Amino acid sequence: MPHAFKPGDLVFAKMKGYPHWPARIDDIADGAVKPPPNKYPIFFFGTHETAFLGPKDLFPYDKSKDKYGKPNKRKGFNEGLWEIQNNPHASYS
Ligand SMILES: CC(C)N1CCC[C@@H](CO)C1
Repeated sequence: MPHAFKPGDLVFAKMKGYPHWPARIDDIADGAVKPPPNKYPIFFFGTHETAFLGPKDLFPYDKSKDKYGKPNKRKGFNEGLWEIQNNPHASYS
């Protein structure tokens, strides 16, 4: 059975106005800004942006890749598909 989200989990993350996007739950570095209550720091592959999202917008990658893991015209998306498949746990700083 599923557990709660934890750092390192791979997802497609949904934001208003954008396709379900390859992403990971990030850790929060010591001394870094913490997310709001009940939100997770989501790092978006390809764009390398961070937003804070709750579980309703987080789809586990294994379950969802057949639906959401196809190329998209949007900036950064296809780079992000490579990242989540090929090196999802690397530093992209
Ligand atoms: C869809 C995704 C790559 N972006 C676009 C909006 C900003 C970013 C994180 O704040 C999420």
